[PDB]
Amino acid sequence: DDHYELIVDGRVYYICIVCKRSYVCLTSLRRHFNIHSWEKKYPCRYCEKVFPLAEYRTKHEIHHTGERRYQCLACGKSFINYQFMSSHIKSVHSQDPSGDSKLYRLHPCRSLQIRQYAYLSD
DNA sequence: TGCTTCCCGCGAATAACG
DNA sequence: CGTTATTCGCGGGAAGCA
Ligand SMILES: [Cl-]
Ligand SMILES: [Zn+2]
Ligand SMILES: [Zn+2]
Ligand SMILES: [Zn+2]
Repeated sequence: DDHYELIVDGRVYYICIVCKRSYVCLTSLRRHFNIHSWEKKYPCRYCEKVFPLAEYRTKHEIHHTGERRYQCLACGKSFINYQFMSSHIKSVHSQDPSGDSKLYRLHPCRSLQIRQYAYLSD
């Protein structure tokens, strides 16, 4: 295909034939390989930019709307992504949101049309 | 060296198939 | 049309960048 398989200790890795990156999941290799082949394009709906992964485009479009989905539950401040939220909580509140810490709320995305995870609304 | 974007295992949502 | 196949949102560490 666009990969070969490597097997060590009875565990299978899928290896990208172009850059030789390894993947535990074949769907991950397929997702990655678009970067090489560009057989699918994900163009921004607000500007001319085009991305090789759907999620890169989504994260990018959020910047166009200015929606702040990530909210610190200690002081209420909201942030556009996980990284700014995490940086805030570690720096201002001296706490780590990783694991399940319940230190932040991820609101559903309302400023554009993306797939909605049920767990975000209740 | 602090933003900024990328990366990939995981699995819920949904499209494609029957 | 219920069943499987596919897509891609999410965490949170890594890498890129000026
Ligand atoms: Cl908002
Ligand atoms: Zn590759
Ligand atoms: Zn854009
Ligand atoms: Zn806060």
